[PDB]
Amino acid sequence: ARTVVLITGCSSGIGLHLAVRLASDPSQSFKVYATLRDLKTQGRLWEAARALACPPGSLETLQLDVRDSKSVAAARERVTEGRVDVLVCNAGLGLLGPLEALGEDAVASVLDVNVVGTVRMLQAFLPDMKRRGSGRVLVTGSVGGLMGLPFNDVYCASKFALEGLCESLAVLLLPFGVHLSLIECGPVHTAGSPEEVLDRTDIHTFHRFYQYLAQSKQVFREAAQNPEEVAEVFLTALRAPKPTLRYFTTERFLPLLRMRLDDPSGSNYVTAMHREVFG
Amino acid sequence: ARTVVLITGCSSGIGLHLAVRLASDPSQSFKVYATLRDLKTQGRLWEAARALACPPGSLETLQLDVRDSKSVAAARERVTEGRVDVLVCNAGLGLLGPLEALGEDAVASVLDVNVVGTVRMLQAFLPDMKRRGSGRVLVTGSVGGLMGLPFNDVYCASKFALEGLCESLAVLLLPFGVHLSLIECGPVHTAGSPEEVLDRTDIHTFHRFYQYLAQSKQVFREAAQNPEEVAEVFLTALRAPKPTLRYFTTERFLPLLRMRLDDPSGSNYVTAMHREVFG
Ligand SMILES: C[C@]12CC[C@@H]3c4ccc(O)cc4CC[C@H]3[C@@H]1CC[C@@H]2O
Ligand SMILES: C[C@]12CC[C@@H]3c4ccc(O)cc4CC[C@H]3[C@@H]1CC[C@@H]2O
Repeated sequence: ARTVVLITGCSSGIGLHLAVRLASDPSQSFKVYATLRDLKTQGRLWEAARALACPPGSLETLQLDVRDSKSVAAARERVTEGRVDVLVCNAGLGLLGPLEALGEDAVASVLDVNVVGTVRMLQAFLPDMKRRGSGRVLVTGSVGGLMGLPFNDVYCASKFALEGLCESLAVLLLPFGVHLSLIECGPVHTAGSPEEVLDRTDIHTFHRFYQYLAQSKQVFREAAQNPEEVAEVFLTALRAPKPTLRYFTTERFLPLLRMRLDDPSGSNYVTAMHREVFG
Repeated sequence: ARTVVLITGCSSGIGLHLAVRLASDPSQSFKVYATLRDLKTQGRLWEAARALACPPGSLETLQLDVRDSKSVAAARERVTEGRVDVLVCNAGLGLLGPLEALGEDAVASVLDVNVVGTVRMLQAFLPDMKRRGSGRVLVTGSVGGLMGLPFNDVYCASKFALEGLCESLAVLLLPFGVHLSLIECGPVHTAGSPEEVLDRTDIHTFHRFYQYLAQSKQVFREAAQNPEEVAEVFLTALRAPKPTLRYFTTERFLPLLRMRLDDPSGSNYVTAMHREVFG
């Protein structure tokens, strides 16, 4: 059909739910280009697709390695309909642990994909949307991209980066009638070694790691959302006459987010979050 | 003397002012390791140093390429006093223009240095400060790291990244008695081609570029601060019994920063800043 969509990172989590959520819309108004990094993972996508009976030729597989400029280029050209009416920037990675234990090569990887990779999609897909004078860009945000979480230093870094990349472009894009919004997600219902962590860290840091790993499992269980609810914000947003900049899947997180805003110097939030995690 | 300091990026701007501001303190309590990327730029540093008569052996030159792990390693070892009582993470780069015109290789460069490079310093210097149970980390922040500025997409991205890297580490570091604060700077009094920009962009984007280049020159002239005032926040902060997370060199920027906090969805700030720059 019509709305030509190109989603990134669809081999699990939200991206996958998303493609199928759209591919199979009752109105049959979306064509979908679910992009996988590693093609030999199209399995799940297709299974779930077959389960909802998405009409044939409404979902398509494309491989796309965001850490590489040519792939982004190639992917762009396979969009036969010749436009990408809605672009959903979703590839993202994560990283847990005491900074000192994280390997350089890992940190590099996390920003290349999360940050740089996002920009590369934007580069290739912005122009024609400026050209045509219309289109929609959707970026998967997170609560970690609005406030720092102990032991997630680099993921948060990488999640704030997109917050800044997307708020700047907002201002400029305004008059072009090209839209960009971020979907502020939280825990969604989606699934290092102590020898190695401990090896590379001071035991007191390690005691706190453990302590934190213990606190998030709790938080997950009670705050975590049904993937089908997270994906529904996406469509709520790609259907607003004039969408906002941020869409928040949950509101649970607004209170800590507010008291972070009242005291810019930070000692309030740093303190509340500190005990909120430890004691 | 005593407080062993290691500043990064001291060949101009704030870092340079900083080293000399400290090297030459009347109390003679700081030893300084001004780090240059490119050593054949030690000139200015030394000139200004000679001008304030910093006592000999209170300032030292070290070369340090933040995009490289060994250099950081080597630099660490030349700190003969065997400790880095205060670490001032200051190397940073910038980037102006419509995203679509920015070359990949440039974007990579901006995050490797600003973000990754910061982390690499932290990696090497965090541990022993955790070990000793004391020390101070100072990071040069910016107003662009708290709100997006049109045409500065990637710099802002890269400046929010450190905001998130530093707020996360804050929480964890709390009990170790190791301190970390960011110096939220703005315009400080420190000094692409239209063929090429225009080549790679739609003329309407270009008209807006120009328009913006025109608005910031104005803003600079009236908001810009004497470098000696910016550097004085640094020492105000490395002397607080228990410092806060953020130190703001100016307050001019708080009003826009506040109305950004009241409406999380963003349409308020995006809008105000939009006209604030264009019309
Ligand atoms: C950021 C997440 C939501 C917020 C979570 C939170 C929220 C509050 C809190 O006190 C602790 C944590 C720990 C784990 C966090 C999560 C890990 C990933 C998820 O997106
Ligand atoms: C972010 C800076 C301070 C805030 C400035 C500003 C602040 C307000 C505004 O309406 C426009 C601009 C444009 C240039 C900006 C500056 C460029 C670098 C400087 O640090």
